[PDB]
Amino acid sequence: PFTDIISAFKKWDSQVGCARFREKYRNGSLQEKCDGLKMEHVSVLVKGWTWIPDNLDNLYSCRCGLSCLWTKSSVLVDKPDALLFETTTPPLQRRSGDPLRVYMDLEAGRKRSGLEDMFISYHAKDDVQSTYAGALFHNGRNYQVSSYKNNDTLVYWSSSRCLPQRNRLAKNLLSLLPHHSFGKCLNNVGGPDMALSLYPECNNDASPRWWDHLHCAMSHYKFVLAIENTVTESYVTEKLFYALDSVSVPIYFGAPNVWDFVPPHSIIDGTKFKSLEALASYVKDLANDPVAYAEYHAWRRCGVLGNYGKTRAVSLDTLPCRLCEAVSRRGGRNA
Amino acid sequence: PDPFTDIISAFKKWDSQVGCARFREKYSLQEDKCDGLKMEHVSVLVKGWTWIPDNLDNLYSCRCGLSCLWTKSSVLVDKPDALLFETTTPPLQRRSGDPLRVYMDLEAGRKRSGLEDMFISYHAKDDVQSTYAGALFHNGRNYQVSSYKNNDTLVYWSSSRCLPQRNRLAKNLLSLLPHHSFGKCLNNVGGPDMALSLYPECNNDVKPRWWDHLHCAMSHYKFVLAIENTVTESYVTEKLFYALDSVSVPIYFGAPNVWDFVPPHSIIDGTKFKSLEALASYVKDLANDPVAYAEYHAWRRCGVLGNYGKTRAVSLDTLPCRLCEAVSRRGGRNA
Ligand SMILES: *[C@@H]1O[C@H](CO)[C@@H](O)[C@H](O)[C@H]1NC(C)=O
Repeated sequence: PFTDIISAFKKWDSQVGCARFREKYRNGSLQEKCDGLKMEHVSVLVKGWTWIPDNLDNLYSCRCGLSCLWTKSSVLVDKPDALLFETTTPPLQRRSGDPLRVYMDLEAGRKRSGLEDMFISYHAKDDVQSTYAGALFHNGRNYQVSSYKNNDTLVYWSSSRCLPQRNRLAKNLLSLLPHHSFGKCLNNVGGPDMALSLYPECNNDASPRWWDHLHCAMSHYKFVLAIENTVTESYVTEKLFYALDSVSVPIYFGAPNVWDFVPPHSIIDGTKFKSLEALASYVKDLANDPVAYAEYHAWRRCGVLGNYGKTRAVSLDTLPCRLCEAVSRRGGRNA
Repeated sequence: PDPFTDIISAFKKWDSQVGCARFREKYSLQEDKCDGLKMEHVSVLVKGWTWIPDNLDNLYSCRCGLSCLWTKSSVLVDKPDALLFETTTPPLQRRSGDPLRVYMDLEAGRKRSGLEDMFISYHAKDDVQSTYAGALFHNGRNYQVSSYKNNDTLVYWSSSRCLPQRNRLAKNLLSLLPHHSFGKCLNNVGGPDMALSLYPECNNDVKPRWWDHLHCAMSHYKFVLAIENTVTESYVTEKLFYALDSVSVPIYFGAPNVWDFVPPHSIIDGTKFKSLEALASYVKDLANDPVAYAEYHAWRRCGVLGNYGKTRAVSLDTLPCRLCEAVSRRGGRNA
């Protein structure tokens, strides 16, 4: 029933070793030359948004000598090459010589507005993909990662939009695993903001906010329960990725193609078990096996990312440049 | 002779009278082959620092299929390939199999510790360059850019570490130009914290920090005075770049090779005038000529960055990837 994560890493190094890991894991769902770029500089004005962060605003330097000015200020860009509308209605029509219309929605469904020339979603088969494996949204958080895992409680969970089926699965699974549930749904920790009470070191000096201490709180738990609000192709949100960011193993119920997005041996796919009891038994055995637990961090410690590298390459953090690149290939205002 | 205040009107007048085509007709940094990469994944642990921000921490996806895990947490990286020390003393010795020792200092002088295997500075001839033209350092700021320039007051300046030569230059120049001086040195606004008194819209809605409103305040002024604390080769700091970020023309006293870093016709180099009175006369004449003033923004509006693109390409924002690539070419721990 270990609590020292670094000791577990060392024991795994002694018994298994990264060389064995690399051989055992030496054996499409993501968007992957400087010949089509018609514009050496592209400007993007974020005209409408609901959540798009200010911390995306920048004059980025992209590949192929492309410059990309992304801003919400019409003074910085008064004649943009493209307008981005995130969950906002684009113009009804586009005449040639008007800026390109870009619509963006990362919620499940790939709901195009029908008034865009380009669509941004989480899916690779749309115009520009933006995955959730990024650091720019919710930037300015607490970055502490605990060196001690909880001895009794193994599972973290937080949900505040209590959906019937998700809550049903959560109740059934959490009845078999000692857990802390900090959200409004199925709370077993008491009040509404107990995460900062148990772990005062996770407080953000700048703030509060629900996300400023999420990673730090998760880092204390060996497992994080991650259940998406919608089961559909390529819809993998921060519920998984933040756990990977916080040295915690996610127990995942979500997109069927999740293994195209995550590193090898990094998550516990709940859909791959015959029963919830078998899942809980596996989790309880992992909580008492430091070597087998550290196998789930060997992807990070040994640098075997598998498909995770490609996933983070097309996240929100790189969205401006790639969007600018596409705008450059289309001629911008001359499309 | 128009003492203009509408910056966009000046932009449109310049567009009609001058145009981007005529502008394009009229007109050291580290640049970069994917085979020397001996490591497909590199980890960097920031072991010592004084100012390096937490929000640089991320698992970056870089060029040539390289992954780069940059963090301050020994839990995220317990066996780093490289240790970074920013203005802190590295280990006295390095044995093979130890992480590479990286020392970093962006202050003028390129002063090393003598105990590093890699040196990061602002200069291109050191191991890895990090210019000041980045957006990540003070990410949490106000992004409003004023559409109105001041009619009477033409120059913004702020300095609070009063250096003799800089203060003499500032006193002589600012006696000839209507100006607002907000720092402790040569204050003419009535005391400290006066910027938020004049421009309440520049408030950052997070705890109030000193840097939250510099760009927004500068956007109200046609010109920003930027005098470096040291005149030396390639030492161009944010005193210039923030003015470029807030649509204000900087009057620059600094590095002799500054024109290798900035866009064409983007700054006023004060050393290129016979006297400070001639400089003040040129600035006063420019403040009443909206077309000639907007020529100084044509670099941004027409997407002609010149050398500015490369400068931003090697700023702090891209430092993790570039450092990781350099470590990968050297073999990391096996050097
Ligand atoms: C301010 O602008 C007004 C209107 O253009 C003008 O009459 C006045 O002379 C200006 N004052 C200064 C100090 O520039």
